[PDB]
Amino acid sequence: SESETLNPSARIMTFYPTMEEFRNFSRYIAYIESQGAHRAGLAKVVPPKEWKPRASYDDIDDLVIPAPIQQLVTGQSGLFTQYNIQKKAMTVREFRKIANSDKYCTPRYSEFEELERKYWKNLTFNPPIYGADVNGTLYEKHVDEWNIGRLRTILDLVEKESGITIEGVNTPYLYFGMWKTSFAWHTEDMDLYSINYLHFGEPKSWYSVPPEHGKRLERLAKGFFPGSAQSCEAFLRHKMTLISPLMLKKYGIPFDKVTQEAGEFMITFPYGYHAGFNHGFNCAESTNFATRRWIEYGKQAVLCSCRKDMVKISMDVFVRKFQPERYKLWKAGKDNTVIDHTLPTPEAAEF
Ligand code: NI
Ligand code: NI
Ligand code: NI
Ligand SMILES: [Zn+2]
Repeated sequence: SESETLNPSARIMTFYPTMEEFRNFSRYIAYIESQGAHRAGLAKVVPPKEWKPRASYDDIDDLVIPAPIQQLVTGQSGLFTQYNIQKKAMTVREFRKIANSDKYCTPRYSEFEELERKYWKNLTFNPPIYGADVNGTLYEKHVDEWNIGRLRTILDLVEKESGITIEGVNTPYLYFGMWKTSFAWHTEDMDLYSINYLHFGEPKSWYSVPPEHGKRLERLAKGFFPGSAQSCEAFLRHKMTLISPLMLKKYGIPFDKVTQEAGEFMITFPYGYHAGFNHGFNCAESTNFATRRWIEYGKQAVLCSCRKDMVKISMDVFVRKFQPERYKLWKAGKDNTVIDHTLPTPEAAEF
């Protein structure tokens, strides 16, 4: 098929839009899907050199991180579970001082591959603190291109129709990283897209599994964490499960890796599992968004059943507006639509 022939290896693509292509966010997402980018589950977008979301970051030392998290990781042989210990609130200044202190700072290395090895060898030692899930934005108010606080996708129909805001989902979160802080394997809530911008600092490294092969990763995880799988139908949404690339290779789980540098965007795609770690002191901004293609994913998303993860978006408004011919069938539990993960979103048609 046409869609199966684009990005058949499902490798992470990188894009360098001109400023004109960059100005319309939804349109460029459809463009990159027209090139097959979504099949990897993760794409890099390098914005125009001339583009900046903020003039400088010297004025945020006193910004409050209300709920920094000490990440205690337990496990062996490439399989781990991360436990969160909430610490007292601290300022960015205080967090940076700890991040760069001898106790916590990035180790010496040459090739990225050496640091990656250090991460997987040491992630259960000297537990770091992640300044995670901070409500806010570092964008200056007048930036209209790729502004994470107002992307103007159809996800906006949630708030527009019901008034409902979901922090970190249709509002932005900031993430202040230090060396060895991690994000465990997950797809987004409701299997949405996400956008992730690295404002400043040391890199953030990513792993991704193609959406068309996500079930393979799920089978592995349920097998190796049989307890969790008994207790929750979607325990990866707890964002506690870490799995090394050597473990993925040993069991034939397809994946790709990429390192995100300061001033680059990463896009995750519906049902794209991703995980990664920070190289050192840094700050990223993230939120979710949608396209028309997402609607079927939202209908079919398998949600956390154990109440640990509470985020649930009502799909009824999307099905009525965009799938009127299937609405009554869907309400009756008889909509057997199957997702073809290779297809690009319909807005991509013009390309
Ligand atoms: Ni394949
Ligand atoms: Ni994510
Ligand atoms: Ni297979
Ligand atoms: Zn659960």
